[PDB]
Amino acid sequence: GSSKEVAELKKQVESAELKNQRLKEVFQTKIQEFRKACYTLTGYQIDITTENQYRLTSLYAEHPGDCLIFKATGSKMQLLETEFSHTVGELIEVHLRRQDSIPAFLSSLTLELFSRQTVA
Amino acid sequence: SKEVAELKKQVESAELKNQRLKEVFQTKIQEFRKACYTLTGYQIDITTENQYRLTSLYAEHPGDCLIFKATSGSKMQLLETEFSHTVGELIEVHLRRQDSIPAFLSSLTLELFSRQT
Repeated sequence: GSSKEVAELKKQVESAELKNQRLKEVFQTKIQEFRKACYTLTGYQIDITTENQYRLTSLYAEHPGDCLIFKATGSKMQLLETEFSHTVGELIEVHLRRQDSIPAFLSSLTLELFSRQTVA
Repeated sequence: SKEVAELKKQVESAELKNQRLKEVFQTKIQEFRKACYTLTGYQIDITTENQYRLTSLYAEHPGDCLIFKATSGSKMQLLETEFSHTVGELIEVHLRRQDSIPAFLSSLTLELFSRQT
């Protein structure tokens, strides 16, 4: 049959599902806006990995795929090793380990990469 | 009659999900902002008229902040605050001469860190 009630319920379902999709979109948009502002201003694109780590990529990265990974231990972060991080052992020692400051470390790294970016 | 029951169930399930998603999206957005702060040393507030207020982890005085404005946005301009008026040299070196906000904010983070260090 062609129940009017059934047809209207289908429309209620469609509307409810669309509403949830809109909610997801607003969330994604908010995160992306924040990410874009952080990337533009600080020079780091901050992504969330499949394993709930944070993947940082520099605006001035030398090569495709160069990144740092940090994992929360949320107020505290620990660096995980990457191809790229093994190449910046000294910045890590000086700033991340010895000064005990992630911001000093990332700040120093941004300045070093920026310097490398303009070599010619 | 079965179908009526099923669709009703689907409506209720989607509404429940709506309420629960609102909750977890809200907390996640806050967690992301806080992570950016913990890592970069800047707390970013998104404000009206396409502006971003940034506060350093190493700010010396409550209220010290920087305000940036997007021309749309991609291109950012530093607006003036009482605090920006105290870092003229950093502005000159990294914004005027290098045109790099990331170099500016990175250098500022190291300067403020040195002031407590």
